[PDB]
Amino acid sequence: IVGGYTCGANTVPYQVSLNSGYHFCGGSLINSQWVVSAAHCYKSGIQVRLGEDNINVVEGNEQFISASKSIVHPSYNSNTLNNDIMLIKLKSAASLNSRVASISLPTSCASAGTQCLISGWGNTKSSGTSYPDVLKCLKAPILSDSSCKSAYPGQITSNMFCAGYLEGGKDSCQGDSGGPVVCSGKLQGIVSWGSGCAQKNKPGVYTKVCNYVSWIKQTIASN
Ligand SMILES: CCOC(=O)[C@H](CCCNC(=N)N)NC(=O)c1ccccc1
Ligand SMILES: N=C(N)NCCC[C@@H](NC(=O)c1ccccc1)C(=O)O
Ligand SMILES: NC(=[NH2+])NCCC[C@H](N)C(=O)O
Ligand SMILES: [Ca+2]
Ligand SMILES: [Cl-]
Ligand SMILES: [Cl-]
Ligand SMILES: [Cl-]
Repeated sequence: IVGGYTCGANTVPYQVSLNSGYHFCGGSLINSQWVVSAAHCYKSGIQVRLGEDNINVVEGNEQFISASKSIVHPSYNSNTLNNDIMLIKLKSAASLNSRVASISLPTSCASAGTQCLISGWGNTKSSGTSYPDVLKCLKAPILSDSSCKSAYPGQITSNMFCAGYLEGGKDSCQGDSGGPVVCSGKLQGIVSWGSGCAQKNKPGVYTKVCNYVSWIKQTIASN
């Protein structure tokens, strides 16, 4: 996250970390057993870390649970990043508390102009590399499908939306992928892609979760 702020410890209770010996992606807890992340975050033997603030220090609110299933969208395209969504089933159910909770799925697509909260342990620098210990937070509005397509001609599918600032200065970045975009109390986005971070006319591009609600519910029911 570039141009964000320190969330505060366990102030994003749905924010998880996907660890393969190290943090490489975010994810969103949507119920006791299931996480939504980005398809491009797929890898074998994922450990899910919940109740994290400082991802490099044990603070005592963590739950560490192995992924038993990692299910990439059937039409995920690694080149276009179309359908950049994955479901992870937890080997056991997370314990509900003030610090570890699910975020609700959308019932509708949110409107351009709606404010969203974007969170993660990704790069905080648009030039060079700095990884924060503690979770960073950004407030960023959904941008018009029109200004998104203007920024990324020939690249924005109906499964993608832009959020942020056409002037740049605030964005998601490398290591935020799979993390939540939460608008009007609902999970509307997954951190997917962008050209650089926080650059002018180059806002973050997010998986449009409202298109996947029926696939998510069917996957959960079957598995
Ligand atoms: C695991 C690393 O992936 C990520 O977190 C990022 C997220 C990008 C956010 N960028 C914004 N401008 N908001 N994804 C990639 O890397 C990417 C690749 C190639 C091209 C673009 C992104
Ligand atoms: N399908 C199940 N077997 N579930 C058991 C729930 C146990 C546990 N978890 C939550 O209720 C929870 C829900 C959302 C987010 C985090 C936890 C509890 O009893 O604490
Ligand atoms: N527009 C915002 N995102 N405001 C929140 C920034 C952080 C908050 N003002 C604080 O003192 O910790
Ligand atoms: Ca920790
Ligand atoms: Cl709708
Ligand atoms: Cl629009
Ligand atoms: Cl176009």
